[PDB]
Amino acid sequence: MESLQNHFLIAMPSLDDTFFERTVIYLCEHDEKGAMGLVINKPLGIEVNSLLEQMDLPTEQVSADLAMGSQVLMGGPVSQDRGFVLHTSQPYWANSTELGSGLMLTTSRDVLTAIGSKRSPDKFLVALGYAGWSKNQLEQELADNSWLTIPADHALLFDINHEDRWQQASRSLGFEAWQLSTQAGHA
Repeated sequence: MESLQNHFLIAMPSLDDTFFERTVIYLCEHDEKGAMGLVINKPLGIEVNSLLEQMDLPTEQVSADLAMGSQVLMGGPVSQDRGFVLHTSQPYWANSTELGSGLMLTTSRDVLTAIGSKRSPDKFLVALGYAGWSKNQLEQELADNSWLTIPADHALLFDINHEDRWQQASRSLGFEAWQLSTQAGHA
């Protein structure tokens, strides 16, 4: 199981008195020796004001066409200007991406203006930024040290409420399949 990305990190509450360690973190990127991911500890609210501050600067973002926010999720302090938004699987919409079949990934901008006109698939969440693993790139050793690694599921990610997600994930079963290896185009 010594390969990060496309699965959750389960960390027992041995690391307490701090809100950044432990808990369930989902790694989406694969940086060879490391892997970038987003912490889905607990639903918190990053006010829309902070997004307004960001979108206000028309350099590499643009479009502050969003209506409201108040409770935006943060997956970490770095790349708070972007991150990645999750919704159920839909082969439509400008920004969608899925490895299997269950959900879709969207960039945190065009989805904000979509929030301006409330028309949801069924459920989704908006998270900005991710874990500062970029500075680490040592996730390999973290896996064998103490943290548990279990494969990611589309329902386990999204649809399994809040708390029972941990329970079911801790039960788990197994999965071993990597059918993806392509990178084309220069942009």
